[PDB]
Amino acid sequence: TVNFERINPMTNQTASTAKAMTAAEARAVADRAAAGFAGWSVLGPNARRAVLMKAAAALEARKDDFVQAMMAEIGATAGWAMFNLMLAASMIREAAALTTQIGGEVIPSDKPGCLALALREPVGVVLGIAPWNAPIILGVRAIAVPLACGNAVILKASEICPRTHGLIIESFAEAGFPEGVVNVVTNAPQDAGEVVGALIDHPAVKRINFTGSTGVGRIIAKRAAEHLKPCLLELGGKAPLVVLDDADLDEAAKAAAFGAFMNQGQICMSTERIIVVEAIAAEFTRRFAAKAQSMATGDPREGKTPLGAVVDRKTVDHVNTLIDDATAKGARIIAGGKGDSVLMSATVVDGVTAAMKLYRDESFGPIVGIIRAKDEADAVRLANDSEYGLAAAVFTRDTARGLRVARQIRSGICHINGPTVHDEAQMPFGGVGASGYGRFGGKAGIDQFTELRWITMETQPGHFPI
Amino acid sequence: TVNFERINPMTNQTASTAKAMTAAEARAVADRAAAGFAGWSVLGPNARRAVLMKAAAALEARKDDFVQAMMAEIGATAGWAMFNLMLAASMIREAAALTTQIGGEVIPSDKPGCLALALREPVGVVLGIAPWNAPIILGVRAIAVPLACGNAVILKASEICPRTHGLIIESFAEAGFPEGVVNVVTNAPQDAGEVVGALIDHPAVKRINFTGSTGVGRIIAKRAAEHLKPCLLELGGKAPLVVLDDADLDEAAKAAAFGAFMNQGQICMSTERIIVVEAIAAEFTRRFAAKAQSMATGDPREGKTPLGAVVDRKTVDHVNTLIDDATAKGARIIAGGKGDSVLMSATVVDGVTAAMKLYRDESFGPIVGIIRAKDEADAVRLANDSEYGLAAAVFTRDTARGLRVARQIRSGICHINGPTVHDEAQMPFGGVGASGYGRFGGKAGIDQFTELRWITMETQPGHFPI
Repeated sequence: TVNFERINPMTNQTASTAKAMTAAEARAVADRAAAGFAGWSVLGPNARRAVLMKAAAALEARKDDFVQAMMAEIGATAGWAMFNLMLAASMIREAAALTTQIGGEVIPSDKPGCLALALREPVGVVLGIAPWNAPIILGVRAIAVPLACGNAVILKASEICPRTHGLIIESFAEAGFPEGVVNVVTNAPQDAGEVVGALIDHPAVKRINFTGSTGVGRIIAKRAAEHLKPCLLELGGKAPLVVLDDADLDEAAKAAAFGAFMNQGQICMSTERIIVVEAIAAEFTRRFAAKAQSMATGDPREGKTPLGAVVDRKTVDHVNTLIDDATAKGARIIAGGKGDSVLMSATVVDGVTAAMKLYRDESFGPIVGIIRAKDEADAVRLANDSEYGLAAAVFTRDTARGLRVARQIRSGICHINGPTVHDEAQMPFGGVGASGYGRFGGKAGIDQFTELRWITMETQPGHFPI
Repeated sequence: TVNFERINPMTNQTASTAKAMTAAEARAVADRAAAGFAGWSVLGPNARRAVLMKAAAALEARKDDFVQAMMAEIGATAGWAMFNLMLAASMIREAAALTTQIGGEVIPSDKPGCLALALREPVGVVLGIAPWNAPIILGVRAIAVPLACGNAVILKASEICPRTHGLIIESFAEAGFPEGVVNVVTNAPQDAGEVVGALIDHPAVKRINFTGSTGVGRIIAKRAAEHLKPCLLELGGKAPLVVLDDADLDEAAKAAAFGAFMNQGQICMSTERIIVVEAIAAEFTRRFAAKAQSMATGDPREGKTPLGAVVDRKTVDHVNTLIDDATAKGARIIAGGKGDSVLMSATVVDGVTAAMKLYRDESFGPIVGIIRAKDEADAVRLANDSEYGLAAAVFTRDTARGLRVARQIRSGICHINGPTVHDEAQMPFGGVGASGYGRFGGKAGIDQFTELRWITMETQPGHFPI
């Protein structure tokens, strides 16, 4: 009996503990999922919908356990935890709504009398690896539509929030899924490679969805290639927000502040780079600096400030390194600055250049860089000067120009006059380049967790050339 | 100036020669494709359709060069070459028909006034690696829908039929595509790893489609994972045809003979395993043996027989080994037999068991093994006793039972009362397991060669929580 612990970042005392599973124990979880698949996969759409609706209600019934777990494990505000619970429950109800919408197509054939079908069928066991930053939302995203598609699931819980992720599986356990359909795997950080490797290698595991860093994503894709397993990879992001000469500067500053500092900038689509054309750069910067200065940081347990704590000291040191590298290379701090605790200030760095680590590196903290563009063509080039391509935004009162710019930006997501932080269960969500491939949400999500099969039936005798 | 050659399997003289490109020359082809992409990607659907229709007519205009090239390079009959030409031209016209059908979706949003789009956009350069067995069909499949989707393409030609594949690109060159939109890469077999590796690593190459062996597919998938590139992998298989107790035995024997021996069994979906329930095994075997015995092999240049030559001596030695092995372990030879030349007989081995090499092996030659099943449940287990899962077929007069069996067979394709050999451009085509993932054809094919983007436009001011 071996456990690992998660230390509370606000108190430095144990927040929670969980089983440090071995590769053998993780394989036995996949064997239980493999055995539960057959029964669950043949259940009708209304019966499947009814179980998923019970899971959403059971998730909402564990509200007190979820708020305590998120606040203790990741240093979240009670508001961020309630937002997580609310939206996670809505995503389960969207997955329940989709069961009668997962079907197929009838395609006309040139073979006389041939009835030809393209059917979307359940695959088997889906492995869902979820991160800690929006833990209920992303733990639920890793398994909801996979379950609605008739698959058994393994939620590979984050070592940063094992209780928050464990509570998702305990909520689903009250809904009445058959035995072995919903499962959890927990592991110590040092065993991640061997435990995740053993699950990817397991013959019953047919689809892998992973949300996390590009570096770990590439390791997962290489391990999956060894057994020809398809992956849905939601990786890093360095979201740019472009401000053109006719942008509503008040609206751009409000959208940029919300996108840069929501959840202390710990979101895959947080605003990392603000690219402003020279014509309005001084005015935008003044408005944005004043807005970032008005957003206070405070103890998340008090619930009185827009910003709470970052996940741990590693983020504090990484953000401080990015600030020191930037200012040593000529950049200027125009809001916030370096911090000595997890209660970090909303920081704005002006004069960010290609020589600085902050221009390219994913900060995952409450820091944003302002980059100067000469004109629209230069702003597009700067927005595209990144290996990443998850979310992006463009601000302009000429929305037709916003569409021309969005078409040139290389990203999976682009919001015209909206913040970079935005997601809805019915929308396809994913990246290009180093941000990965595949999409969660809507019809694209269904395609990721079903097997498309060409099934035909003859109604006449065949006419063979030989 | 370095060339490789292809030797004619019927005469043992040079059939053709082609440039043995280096990794540097292959990268320069990808640079030309990258530069041609922008212009081609913004062309309207009717203008793109008109160019593709000219490509189909230019393909048909080079008929004499295609028939000579296929017969000389792979030992094909003029019939197999004309069939390849006819169907490849039809697939280009299907790709031309799809240009007005590649669009997007408008999805309702919970954000007031937000117009939300899910757009399928051109990706960039598509690398399409095509094999030699149905060289015009597969060479065209590797690029036709990728071109309709507004991408530039690189056809990575087979070293077994470099002139047949080179003629596809010369036909497309007559259609009026912009410069750098259609390209070819040729390489000596020993340079495949370095040339294909250099193209997969190239930043402009955004999608890879590969048709070939499982072993090479796994190498391609790992190389693609290093740069997070999505792949479409069609990796062949060991197609089972199941004959149940109420099957129309005459129809099953005709479909099995056509599927086992078309193109001398050198098709990814050729019938490799016939699984017969004991109730009708003796009668099916008699009918099938009589049918296989009536299918003669002859010199493909004479054009008087249903079977021509196998691609080379390697196949002859491999099929002879499968016969020696099976008959030494108690199998029965009921049609054909061993050969001393590329003109191989249509061979049928009965009483095949898991102790014989013919039970799991991909033969890619004119040989099929008959496996005895106790009943329907045993036949399903035997059909699924393979790492492969591309095509399969089930014969039964009870088509509802055919559907129940097809649902249990693990494959990307299943034909009820049809042969295992069947493809149509509008149908999704691909495998599961060791047969790969992704699908060519229909709407699934379009999704493989487009980038799905979530684009939104606000029509009201935002309401931000911070």
